Amino acid sequence: EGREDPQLLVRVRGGQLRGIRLKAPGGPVSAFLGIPFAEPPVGSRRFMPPEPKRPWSGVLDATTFQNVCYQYVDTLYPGFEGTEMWNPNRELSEDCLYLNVWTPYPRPASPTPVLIWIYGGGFYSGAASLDVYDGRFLAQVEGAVLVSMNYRVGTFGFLALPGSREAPGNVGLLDQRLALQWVQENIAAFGGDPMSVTLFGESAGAASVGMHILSLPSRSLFHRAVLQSGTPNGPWATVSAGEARRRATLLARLVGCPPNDTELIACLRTRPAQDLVDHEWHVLPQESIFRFSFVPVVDGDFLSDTPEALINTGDFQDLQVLVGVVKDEGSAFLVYGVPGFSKDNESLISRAQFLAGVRIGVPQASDLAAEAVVLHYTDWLHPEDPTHLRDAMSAVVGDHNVVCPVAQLAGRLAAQGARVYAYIFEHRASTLTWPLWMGVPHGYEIEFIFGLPLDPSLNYTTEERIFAQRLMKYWTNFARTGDPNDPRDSKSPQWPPYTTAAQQYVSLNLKPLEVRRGLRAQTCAFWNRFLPKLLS
Amino acid sequence: EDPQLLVRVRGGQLRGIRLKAPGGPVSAFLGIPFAEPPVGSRRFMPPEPKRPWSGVLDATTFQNVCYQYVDTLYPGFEGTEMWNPNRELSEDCLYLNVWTPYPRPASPTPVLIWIYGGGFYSGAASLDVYDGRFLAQVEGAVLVSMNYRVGTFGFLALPGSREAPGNVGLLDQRLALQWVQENIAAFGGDPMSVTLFGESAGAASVGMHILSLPSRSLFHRAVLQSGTPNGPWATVSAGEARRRATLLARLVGCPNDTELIACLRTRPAQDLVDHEWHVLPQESIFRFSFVPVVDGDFLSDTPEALINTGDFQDLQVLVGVVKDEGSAFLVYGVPGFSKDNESLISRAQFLAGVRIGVPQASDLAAEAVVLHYTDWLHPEDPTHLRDAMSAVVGDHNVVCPVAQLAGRLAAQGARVYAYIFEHRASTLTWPLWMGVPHGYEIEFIFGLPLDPSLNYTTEERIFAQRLMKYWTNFARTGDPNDPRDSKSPQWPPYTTAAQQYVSLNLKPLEVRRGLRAQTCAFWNRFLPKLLS
Ligand SMILES: Nc1ccc2c(c1)c(-c1ccccc1)[n+](CCCCCCc1cn(CCNc3c4c(nc5ccccc35)CCCC4)nn1)c1cc(N)ccc21
Ligand SMILES: Nc1ccc2c(c1)c(-c1ccccc1)[n+](CCCCCCc1cn(CCNc3c4c(nc5ccccc35)CCCC4)nn1)c1cc(N)ccc21
Repeated sequence: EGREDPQLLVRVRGGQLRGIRLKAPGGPVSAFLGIPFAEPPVGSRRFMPPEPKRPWSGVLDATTFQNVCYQYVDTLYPGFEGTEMWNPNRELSEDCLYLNVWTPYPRPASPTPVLIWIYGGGFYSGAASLDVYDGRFLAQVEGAVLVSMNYRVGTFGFLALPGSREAPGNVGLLDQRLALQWVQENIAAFGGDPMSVTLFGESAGAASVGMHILSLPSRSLFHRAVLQSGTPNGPWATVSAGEARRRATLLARLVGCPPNDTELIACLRTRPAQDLVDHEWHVLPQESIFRFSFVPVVDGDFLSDTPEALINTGDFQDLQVLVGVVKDEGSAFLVYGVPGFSKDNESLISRAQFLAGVRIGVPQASDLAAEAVVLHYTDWLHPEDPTHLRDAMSAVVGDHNVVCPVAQLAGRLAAQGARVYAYIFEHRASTLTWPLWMGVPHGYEIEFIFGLPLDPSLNYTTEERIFAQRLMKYWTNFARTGDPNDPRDSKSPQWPPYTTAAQQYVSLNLKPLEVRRGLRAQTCAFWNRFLPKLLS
Repeated sequence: EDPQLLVRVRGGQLRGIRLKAPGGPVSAFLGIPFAEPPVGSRRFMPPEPKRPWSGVLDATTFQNVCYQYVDTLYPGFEGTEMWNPNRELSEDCLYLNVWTPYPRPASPTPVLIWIYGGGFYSGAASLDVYDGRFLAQVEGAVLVSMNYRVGTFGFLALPGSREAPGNVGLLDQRLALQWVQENIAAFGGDPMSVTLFGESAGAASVGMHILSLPSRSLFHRAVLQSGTPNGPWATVSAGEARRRATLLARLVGCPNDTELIACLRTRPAQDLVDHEWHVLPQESIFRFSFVPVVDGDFLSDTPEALINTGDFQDLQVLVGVVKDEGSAFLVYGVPGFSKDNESLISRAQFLAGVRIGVPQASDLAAEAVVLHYTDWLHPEDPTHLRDAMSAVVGDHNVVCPVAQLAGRLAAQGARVYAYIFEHRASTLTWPLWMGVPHGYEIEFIFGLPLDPSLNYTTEERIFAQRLMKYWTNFARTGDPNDPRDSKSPQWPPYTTAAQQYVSLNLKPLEVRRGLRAQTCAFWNRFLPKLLS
């Protein structure tokens, strides 16, 4: 240091860091990007839990995002903003276990509440460097400290041969936990309050947040949680030890590693990263959508039991949670598998195409259950309307994978001590490039919660700017206090907790808050109470 | 002697009685024999035509009510007794009543033939609510109604036997229908324009006549109010009918078909009635011991099958339901339900009543019903659970079978008009929570509110006049709409595409779509897959 900016030099337990002074619309912020929190999980260390990062010497440059964990890059629609905005924005490498911190500039006087973001991507994709996860607006506007970490995805993160030592499973979650430990020891260097850490995340990230709520060593690492369009319970976020075993073994076969677990994992470790990616979809048991090959396994360790059992019997008094869904959870999933669906036409389907989709949307379902789904979603006045069928198929996927799982997470949590706040996000970005029929797709609240509309250069409407400010007040009010409502405010409609008695939740859109009752109450009774029994 | 009151039917001469109706005199011919009394050796057998008589037969009063169980759940209560026999009980009961205008119509008039209900165990054409005078006087109709055997006497079957072949109560009705063809002309009635109408078990009978080829040449149009030949209660199979008869016979100490039937014939009628309730296979409501049987004769195949494959092109049908088909049945065996309180039930009591209301339901199937009918916002609210139990019973037994029948007839070329009846009679003595219970549209169709001595409101007098117009317009032309009155709005036909039906209430007609579609899809399409 000679002439460096005094506000950008900070020490953490691993050594010295140099951050960068970033411009936000309303002023500067400090970012420390690419801070290593683990030893690169490379070589003999692929599939293994992560080890703490060994201290370095000199000043580590933390001015730019680090590598993205090895993943499948989407190619369904080349050039298309709608998919590319989720694609990796840095080089892919197994050396990817880094985290990012944004804090006010100058760093705040007294300790600030900390928000830790966990990206989604079905446990097979995503990076904390994506433009929609930019911590600068929350940091600058709400005075918050914001952290996001990379964690291994796909085979690299979740390939398990359960009961073995060399590939125990759940190591992606263990990267996330390591980063939470890192925040406990280090966040105070940045002015963050380690005693007020809220986890938030979306899709698979939300599932992860809930898995930290259900895993005891994670509990002392955070104090509150927000789950956006995802849950640990439900059909896609976990697998039995058996199923994960079948998958690893199948993948092994596929890459030339025939099966003892040591021989097998070793052979997999000699395989090139890309080979594993190039083969990971092939191990899924059925033609299906909203199913991912390598996901958290119920190992009897990180997850002592299935998320369903753990939410049915855990005590949560104790715990404050904000949960919700977007209007159209299913729609955008339809174009990755259901015949008849495309982003480039209005996706009007036949009744045949619907029955056919239901079997892919609900792959575990017998003929009888498939009929039950179809019968429940048919509009009997117009059982042939292409437009209604299209919307039903979207609803089936949304309801089965997100809405109804969230619906019970909120149900069981509230009944067992938790203060729960629930929402449905109903605003379609004016700037969306997916077709109008898709409505408000899975993923499209994120840019509003992070404050992107406030970037004048991004072409959001004025209404949208104000809407994002509101939502940022909601999230950080929740982080700061466990109540998304503003104490200094006077109704200005209140966000009431979700209870089992009242089942209250709010609409999030451009209009002031509207309180509604019951998240798809009838329809979720179908998925959560009836359907299970049509497997039993 | 009044020449108007003298008629020559094929069996000989009759004397009727001139009755007083609000707006003018009507001629009535009550208690006309149409069959040989089905007594002694004729018990359980097809009726035979009545033998000619000498002189002038006195047809001025109602005849005996066919032998049946008499209700005593609430002795003295108008709400139950109004359905009870209002004449002496006898196996000698095959008589019919005719009302016509006075004077006898100048030209041939449309004929309505009423078939009463009462679960094939009860009923009589003589009940005040089936009084044909108002329709006769006001709409100029010729209205006929017949007694038919009920319970063991009408429906005890040992299928395949010569002696007790089953469905004889149906054959009674058919004999009455044949009697109308041969004789009604003499009363100024038009035999080429006969409309059958009937409610509850009466409705299923009409349904059965639609589905039986010999009955088809005896009428031209049909009205089924709150009942259908398909559904869980209106038919039994040959195997099950035989089981019940056999069991009943055992129960009265009757030890080969011929032998068994001979002994049953030697039995006082009240013995058979004493033991009829005891042959039902389960604790249940809306199931009746002795009902028509799928015989391969009168019914060539199950109604479900018959409606499925039949050709119903030139056929006009009027079908409908009341708002609260299920409520009144709940007090007849579902724990927690009483007429003398608001009947608010617990969830446990709901699951329990579902097993009684849907006696065939497996553990999983009942939970399906329970899960579909719960208010998930509500979901332990006693008012709801009570209403839902009423809804389960109505839907399962009437509404959804109606919806199913309306659907197949329309699809197969019939012309269908449908309604839901939503007005609760002001005179009703059943509790408010029962709403508009099974059976309580009849007084309106028959025009009873027009009798000022009955204390109906003025609104009701006007309402009943409208219904009388709908039904008799329907009888005259196959279309219930007033064919010279403009602005209405019009009662549109039921079609499978649009599914249009109307509400009959104090307000002017309102057209709705789907009766009552999500729920009937449940009953008609899902539940059956949960049996097989
Ligand atoms: N031919 C191949 C080869 C390999 C794979 C294939 C296909 C596919 C696939 C592509 C098109 C059609 C069918 C199948 N896939 C993709 C199937 C699953 C894709 C789901 C895409 C999706 C759609 N949405 C909703 C819309 N919003 C998002 C997305 C995406 N990511 C995110 C991340 C967080 C929140 C939202 C969001 C990415 C894509 C587009 C929209 N989320 N995720 C692969 C997947 C693997 N794990 C491994 C290999 C391959
Ligand atoms: N211990 C015994 C012995 C014999 C019988 C018993 C009980 C009962 C019974 C009474 C009370 C509670 C449980 C059982 N029952 C009664 C079971 C059948 C009761 C049906 C009641 C009912 C209710 N509704 C709806 C309301 N409106 C009506 C009625 C009644 N009839 C009609 C006829 C046409 C249209 C409407 C209508 C008669 C009763 C009350 C209301 N219709 N029918 C008997 C029946 C048999 N088939 C044979 C024997 C006996």
